[PDB]
Amino acid sequence: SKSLVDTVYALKDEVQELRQDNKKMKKSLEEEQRARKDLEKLVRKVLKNMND
Amino acid sequence: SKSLVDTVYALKDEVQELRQDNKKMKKSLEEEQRARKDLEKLVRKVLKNMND
Amino acid sequence: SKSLVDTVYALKDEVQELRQDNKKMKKSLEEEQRARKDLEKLVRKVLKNMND
Repeated sequence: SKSLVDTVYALKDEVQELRQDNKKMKKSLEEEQRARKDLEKLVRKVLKNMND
Repeated sequence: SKSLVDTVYALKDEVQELRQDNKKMKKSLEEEQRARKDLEKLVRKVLKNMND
Repeated sequence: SKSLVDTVYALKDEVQELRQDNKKMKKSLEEEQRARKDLEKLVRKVLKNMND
């Protein structure tokens, strides 16, 4: 059925673009962890400049 | 087909609520970046209070 | 229809594994907030060691 088949492939589309966004979300969540882990280093270097 | 058509629209539902969650996830990931970028400022102000 | 029915359940699969990933993404986004909120504490303790 034309319309029945349409909506499904319309959905395969929508779902594909969703995988896409996870991909990059997973990606920049992971950049954020790294950005802040580096911040702890800096902060820890500070603390071991006071009580040294 | 009743059940065949049901599951598809059942899926259109499920997929719509997924776009929704990306939306807000994208959203609070973005709030987190900002929250921590502000933290670097603070930390950097600290470092340029020691070696000034 | 065999193939028509296949792609739909093929899609129910794909969509289920997507909910899964949100679940854990929501999860580690939330771990990240906590990890950095703790960092502010540390940083704030620093600032209230200088101007005390």
